[PDB]
Amino acid sequence: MNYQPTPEDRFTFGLWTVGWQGRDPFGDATRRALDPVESVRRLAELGAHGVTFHDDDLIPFGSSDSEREEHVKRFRQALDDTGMKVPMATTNLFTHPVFKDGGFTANDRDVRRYALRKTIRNIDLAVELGAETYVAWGGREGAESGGAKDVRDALDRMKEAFDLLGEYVTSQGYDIRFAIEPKPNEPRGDILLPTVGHALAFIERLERPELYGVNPEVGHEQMAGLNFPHGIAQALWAGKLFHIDLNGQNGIKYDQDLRFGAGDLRAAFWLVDLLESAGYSGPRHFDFKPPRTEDFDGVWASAAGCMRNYLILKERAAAFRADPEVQEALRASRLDELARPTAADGLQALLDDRSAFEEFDVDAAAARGMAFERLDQLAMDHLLGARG
Amino acid sequence: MNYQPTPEDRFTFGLWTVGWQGRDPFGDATRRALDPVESVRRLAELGAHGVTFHDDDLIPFGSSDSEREEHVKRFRQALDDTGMKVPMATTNLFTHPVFKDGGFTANDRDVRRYALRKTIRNIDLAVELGAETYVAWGGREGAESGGAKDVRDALDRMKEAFDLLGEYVTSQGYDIRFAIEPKPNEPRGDILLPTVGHALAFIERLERPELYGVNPEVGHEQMAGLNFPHGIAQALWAGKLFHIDLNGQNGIKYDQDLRFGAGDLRAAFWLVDLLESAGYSGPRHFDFKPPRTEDFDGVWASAAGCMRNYLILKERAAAFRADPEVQEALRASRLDELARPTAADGLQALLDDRSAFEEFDVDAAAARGMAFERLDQLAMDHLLGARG
Amino acid sequence: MNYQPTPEDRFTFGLWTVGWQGRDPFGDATRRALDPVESVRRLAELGAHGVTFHDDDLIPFGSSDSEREEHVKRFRQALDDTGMKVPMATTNLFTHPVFKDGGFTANDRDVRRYALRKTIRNIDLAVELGAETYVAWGGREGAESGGAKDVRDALDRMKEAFDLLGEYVTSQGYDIRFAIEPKPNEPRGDILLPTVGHALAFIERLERPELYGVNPEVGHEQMAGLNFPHGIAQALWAGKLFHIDLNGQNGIKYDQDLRFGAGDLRAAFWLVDLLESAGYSGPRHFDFKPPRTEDFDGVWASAAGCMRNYLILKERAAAFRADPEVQEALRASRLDELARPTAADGLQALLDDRSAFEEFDVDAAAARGMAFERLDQLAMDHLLGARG
Amino acid sequence: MNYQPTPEDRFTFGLWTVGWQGRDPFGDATRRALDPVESVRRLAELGAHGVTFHDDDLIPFGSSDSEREEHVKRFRQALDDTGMKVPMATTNLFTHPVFKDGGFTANDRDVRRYALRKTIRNIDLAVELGAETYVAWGGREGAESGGAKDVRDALDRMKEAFDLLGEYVTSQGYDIRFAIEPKPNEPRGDILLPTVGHALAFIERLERPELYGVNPEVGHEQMAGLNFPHGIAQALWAGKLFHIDLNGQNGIKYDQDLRFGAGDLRAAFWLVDLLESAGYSGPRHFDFKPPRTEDFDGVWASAAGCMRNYLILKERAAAFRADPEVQEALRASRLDELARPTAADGLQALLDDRSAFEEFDVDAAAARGMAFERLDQLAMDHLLGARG
Ligand SMILES: OC[C@@]1(O)OC[C@H](O)[C@@H]1O
Ligand SMILES: OC[C@@]1(O)OC[C@H](O)[C@@H]1O
Ligand SMILES: OC[C@@]1(O)OC[C@H](O)[C@@H]1O
Ligand SMILES: OC[C@@]1(O)OC[C@H](O)[C@@H]1O
Ligand SMILES: [Mg+2]
Ligand SMILES: [Mg+2]
Ligand SMILES: [Mg+2]
Ligand SMILES: [Mg+2]
Ligand SMILES: [Mg+2]
Ligand SMILES: [Mg+2]
Ligand SMILES: [Mg+2]
Ligand SMILES: [Mg+2]
Repeated sequence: MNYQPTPEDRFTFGLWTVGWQGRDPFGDATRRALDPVESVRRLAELGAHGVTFHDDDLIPFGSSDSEREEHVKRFRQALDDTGMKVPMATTNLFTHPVFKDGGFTANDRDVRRYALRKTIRNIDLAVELGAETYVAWGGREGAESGGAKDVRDALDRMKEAFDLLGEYVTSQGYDIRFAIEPKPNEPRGDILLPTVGHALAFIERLERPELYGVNPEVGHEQMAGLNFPHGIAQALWAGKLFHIDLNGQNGIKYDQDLRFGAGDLRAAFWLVDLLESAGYSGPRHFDFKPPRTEDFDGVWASAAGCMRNYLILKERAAAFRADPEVQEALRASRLDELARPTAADGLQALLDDRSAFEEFDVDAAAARGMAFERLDQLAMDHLLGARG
Repeated sequence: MNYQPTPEDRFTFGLWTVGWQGRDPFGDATRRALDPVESVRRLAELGAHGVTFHDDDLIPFGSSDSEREEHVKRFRQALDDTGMKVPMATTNLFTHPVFKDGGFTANDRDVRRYALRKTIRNIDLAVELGAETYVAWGGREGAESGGAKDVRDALDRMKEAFDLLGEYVTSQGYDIRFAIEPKPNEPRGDILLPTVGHALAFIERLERPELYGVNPEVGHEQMAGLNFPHGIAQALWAGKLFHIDLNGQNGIKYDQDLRFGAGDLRAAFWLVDLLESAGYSGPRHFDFKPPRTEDFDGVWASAAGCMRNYLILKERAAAFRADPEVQEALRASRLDELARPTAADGLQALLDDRSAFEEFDVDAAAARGMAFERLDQLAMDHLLGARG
Repeated sequence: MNYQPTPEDRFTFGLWTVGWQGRDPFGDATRRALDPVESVRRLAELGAHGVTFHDDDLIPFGSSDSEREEHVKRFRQALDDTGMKVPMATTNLFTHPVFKDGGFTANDRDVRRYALRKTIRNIDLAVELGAETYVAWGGREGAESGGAKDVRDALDRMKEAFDLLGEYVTSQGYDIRFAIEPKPNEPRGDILLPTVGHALAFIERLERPELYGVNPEVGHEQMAGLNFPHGIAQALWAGKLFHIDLNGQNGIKYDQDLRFGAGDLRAAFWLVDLLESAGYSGPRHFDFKPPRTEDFDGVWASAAGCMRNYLILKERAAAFRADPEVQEALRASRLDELARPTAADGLQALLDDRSAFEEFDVDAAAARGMAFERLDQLAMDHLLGARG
Repeated sequence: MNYQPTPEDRFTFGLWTVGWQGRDPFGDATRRALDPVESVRRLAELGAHGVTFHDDDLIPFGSSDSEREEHVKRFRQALDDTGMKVPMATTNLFTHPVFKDGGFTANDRDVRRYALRKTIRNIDLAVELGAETYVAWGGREGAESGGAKDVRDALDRMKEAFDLLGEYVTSQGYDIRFAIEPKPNEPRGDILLPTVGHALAFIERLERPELYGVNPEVGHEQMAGLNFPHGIAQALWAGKLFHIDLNGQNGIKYDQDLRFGAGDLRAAFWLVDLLESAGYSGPRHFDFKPPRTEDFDGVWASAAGCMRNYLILKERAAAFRADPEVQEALRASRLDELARPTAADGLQALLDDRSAFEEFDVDAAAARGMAFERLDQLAMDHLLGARG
């Protein structure tokens, strides 16, 4: 009935989101830069729980070790003044020209070593600030042409980089875990580990796989036309959903980073249903950009909308699942049977069961309707608040 | 100079490819059915190595155990008469109406048990015929709506099914391995395990993962806008490329199954370069459909073209890699450095190396061009046969 | 508050929609055929206004002239018994194998002449039944390969065909208009006139352009990733929206034909807002397929849902536009200024207006925010019924 | 045998192409700015015919009328020194923040008037420099959300703007024509007039349609998954191909602007075949970006490759069409029949021709194969230089 966020809703925002100045491939900035301190206070007033950062959002690139300490101390004061937390941090290995062919998988070996040292420096800072999750988006790991990158050698280099970071945090005794954020393309013509599946598969080849999970992003998987709730379910099934980036996207095109709820609204409904029913307990992090049409009042309006739309969808998904009429429809569509083992009786009892093959009435089974359209219209009526 | 296939090129075709009668969602068949025996002889004359089948391509559905033995015996005679092999087989768990909500992940438990028994029956037949690989394409495992399928429960059911098949073949002592073929959509609105990455990740959760790999298909990954040579490289890196389906696709749309070489021609070039340089030794299997515009002469013309275009691209990719001018360009673009470990000296020596951070000249590194456009035009000149 | 359709809502359905038996490229029919008479009565009971047909839906192909009259007479009795109307009809020039390379643009001239005679026969029948609109979907006009179709010659043939149909209806004195339905692909690899824009442009080259408009389909334009409300606005602007096909689609993939409201829900909201605010008065026609998972109860449930979701969205869009808070936000975002002429003062007064260039303060204009995010969240709150 | 361009090949480049500094949505510039004078001389040495510009590429924004004359005079000297021409020019109505909601269709009326005056100023300069074509790419005309733009009012404003520009050039007596360049998205979430078809349709509603054509761009239509040679054929058929932008694109994703020949190579082959067979006589203009991985030697290498790949494809397409074996295959596939009128005998003779319907043997027609696969493999062999 009310949709006001509280810090217990665990909503978080990156400094780079509300701080995006509006520069796009075809145009100049439309907004002035925001001081991180002002973003923290403004987000706290809207009901956020916390903020996240790349190293270069907080400390401008090339900063003297003394300008560094000043930047951190001011940030830390705003956090103390507001109650805001920093649950995640990440490294910028994509903006500076030295990263034009990648960080961890750049063809030049000296660049790969620099990327790792820049990363390690920021992990120390993240731990100091209490982050629990360290995200890695390899936005420049990839290629525009086929001969430029041997992908097996590049995966060797990627594995080597994450293995060294794992060695570092265990040797330091830090309680932080890594989350890889996949994206299929942009800014490289194809990016390595392009989807949640490719990232999950890669993690299983690392020396200490339990330290690594995924940070899927709504618009990223939709840039490949994939079903984001399905990919999150696979991640939850694997025990690897360590963090999540929420935003909106209208289909297969450039990464729009719209506010959450915009883009594919029904996919947002099913995503919230899944996160809340699985008991996901991490941050609900928004990685979005207020459109460059907006001034600063529109920036805060867009950020508030992220939170509002999550809380409306949560309410509607909870109402859906609690409705006795929906629970009966789920049984009518045999969702209860899907959850039962196919063959708990075992292989030999399955091979000897004539009711499973020799005497199975296929025509009778085929004729049973699944009743999925009635179930889906109940879900639509619940989403639109049109139940009677 | 010549592009004539021989059975040592290991080219294989499914019975359902040249046997496709032309029925599409909007139109009736344009060709009569082909007898499997005639396809085997015709393909042998074109230079193919072997054929593959679904159970229902070879033995019509509902066949009496005696009509079954007759169908197999005639097939076996054509194989003996021609020298053709059967390296792969698979199950049809998608055409009959009983599979309308899936085989292994159908919501109805009796259908899941039937799907497993239909599968086990055909694995026995495949082994008899000497297949080494058993493919599974879960074309109906998926959903058109969000509430119809709990994807975590469905992955539990999928895992249970593959685990039971693994138990079966090990208990029988068979030397056959499984290959999962991913597809993102069609005929379901979203299919589970939609890409090579999602399939690789799933395999790592099976009880005996060494028995399972992937069977990627060119057009399937391109239906998600992904780079097929990159996904095959990840599969090779994981040691899981057990089989491959070759065809062409023009972008993100329905699955066209064009002949190999059609669709994205440069991606075909880089795919052949990779398979030949990695020493892939399995079958080069074509899963394609001669367009329904064609009569039977056009069917055989289309099948021959599959093989011809593979052999032309092999020649051009070999010429590319053998060209001393290309080898120098690869060094100019530092492909040799990509293959060297980033930090064989180890974590502590990396942390103490001032040349990796405190004293790294980032501006000098950033200014080095990668020379990728010159390398890519050499690759284009080689593909087009325009070297001078 | 209630969402019950009445025939005054003008909802119509094709016989082929609820009558779809479930055959897809990978599977057999899951439902038995429906008699047209039974569909008319069932749709009338749900509150529909009318039905539409292809010639071959009503009269099976190759029917004797006497079996033809029997089929029509029974249909006509069901229409009289129910009050149902037939506002649109169309020709099937895509299912029979003779149309495998097209109807009006088939390379074989004898097929093009046959396609026109099959068409003319059905226009006479449509007029008899009182249809006002005759739709043409050239589903087989197109190509899978570049050399198979010279597109300039094919457009000449397409123009010739529509010009002859225009000559026919004017020479007969019939009051019927034509609507071309674009689709980008499927079942041909690329279809001619692939989008609403290409069809609008083509019409302007016909000899009697006032007889022709478009019949856009939601999922068709979304198969090219386009904004369907924007394309309908262009069609309305041109005075050419003669009919519309409503359904749902999840992105760029095969044509799903989901029920209306499914697929991209926010695009459905903006489409209904536009049709109702522009005063579109034609039929609201559903061209959809109940998924093949469903039995006949699910078919009728899916058809009812089409109508229900239109009436819910109509209510929400009307509430949006009537809200004084939204009307103020529209002014804040200068929608009122967009509707004023840029230069009613004329070219010379614009060239002499220093306030338009020499003395325009660009920095002050640039700094004004558009306030679009606040407006869009008001639209979201209205769609979800979350206004407070 | 040789692939060296000459200025008689009419190859042209925009100043912004080779001058692109490498700034993308995620990263800083990797190359220093180029002086226009140096680009003209470098392009002349590679064999180009001419260059094109936006006003702001040549004269930096806000320039004093005296700094303006200096910039133009230096440019004019480089043109005189090199023999280079300027066949096209265009306006930048997308980079400055004042254009964040559009130029001609911005909601603010004062911005629309400014956009027209900025445009008119540059048309005068273009004429002085001898351009024959004035391009308009409305990159900011569009929306990220549904309520922000009434598209009928925006098309009214767009029509008003182009009508005033037409009035201007006719009142001045200038011999210049306009070309509208469509793009479906990026940088706006959806752009108005998103495809060649929508632009062609819009032109027909202008007061003086003969002054306006299209400037299609390879990658733009492919961002909607459309067939670019088909859209160019429709433009040629309408008599509206006034200019063309050549580049490469790998599928539906952000606009990559790769060099021509990269991206979809077979579509490039069929495009060149069509332009050369239709006798297109305008500039072959490259609108591309050397990837930001490259230094200045890679920039010139990429530009040279544009020209080289056009000349290789021209040679291969000419060889295809001249091959007697291909000419026979075209007849076998009835391309000659496609070019004959369907019914030159007229409507009444068609209605009385029993051979067109009552006595047409549909089964015999249906059984004829189109032989398109053999024709397409001849085209593939010609493209790859594999004829024997
Ligand atoms: O770098 C981590 C990330 O989540 O922050 C923004 C960037 O686009 C990416 O998605
Ligand atoms: O069933 C296995 C498979 O490879 O055969 C054809 C089907 O489309 C699939 O791709
Ligand atoms: O034939 C006219 C039409 O509207 O009916 C169904 C077909 O798919 C098309 O969309
Ligand atoms: O502005 C005209 C244009 O052709 O120049 C570059 C821009 O992207 C557009 O395609
Ligand atoms: Mg993103
Ligand atoms: Mg992110
Ligand atoms: Mg396929
Ligand atoms: Mg396959
Ligand atoms: Mg459709
Ligand atoms: Mg339709
Ligand atoms: Mg472009
Ligand atoms: Mg352009």
